Amino acid sequence: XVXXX
Repeated sequence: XVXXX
């Protein structure tokens, strides 16, 4: 967290 957490 869409950084890819």
